[PDB]
Amino acid sequence: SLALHKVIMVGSGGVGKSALTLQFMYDEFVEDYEPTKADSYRKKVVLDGEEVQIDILDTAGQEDYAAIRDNYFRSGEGFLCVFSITEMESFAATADFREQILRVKEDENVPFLLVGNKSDLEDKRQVSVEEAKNRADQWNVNYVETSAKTRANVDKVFFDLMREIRAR
Ligand SMILES: Nc1nc2c(ncn2[C@@H]2O[C@H](COP(=O)(O)OP(=O)(O)O)[C@@H](O)[C@H]2O)c(=O)[nH]1
Ligand SMILES: [Mg+2]
Repeated sequence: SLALHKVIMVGSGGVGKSALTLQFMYDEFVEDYEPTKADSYRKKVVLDGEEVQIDILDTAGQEDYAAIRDNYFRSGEGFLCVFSITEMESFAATADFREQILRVKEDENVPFLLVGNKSDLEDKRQVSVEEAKNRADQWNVNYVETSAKTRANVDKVFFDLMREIRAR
């Protein structure tokens, strides 16, 4: 039987959670994907020679019922905490999600990657690579910049996260 890995996408609105999920899943950039939809996706992928299945839960703010949210988080094995390099407030918001995840999983070593998305909009960058890295260092997690549009580092973030999961 193939090993199953559960990944959870978290972050504020419009940072690219759905766009990253769909690029990785179906290899296509889907613009204006319905913002209030939360859904799960699964498929087989090859990680370092081994065939495994990845399950991705794409969350949305609309679903704010505590019991439901906490259940989704407790079921996740790794998290991609996404923000938009073009929105300073989304970067600041990452602290909020980090707090909720730590509250529910009580594990400061839980597989977690800080993801700065929309790297293709460099000319609108409001968050420098320096400040993002400093924060990542403080939480002892790695930082990766992606673009759901050009697909830069998209496979890398999911793959790197699965590797951390594989080691815990
Ligand atoms: N240029 C650019 N736009 C992006 C990127 N990722 C998402 N977007 C756009 O940002 C908007 C919000 O994306 P969405 O995936 O719905 O964000 P979510 O609310 O986090 O699920 C959509 O209009 C996307 O087409 C990216 O990497 N580059
Ligand atoms: Mg979405």
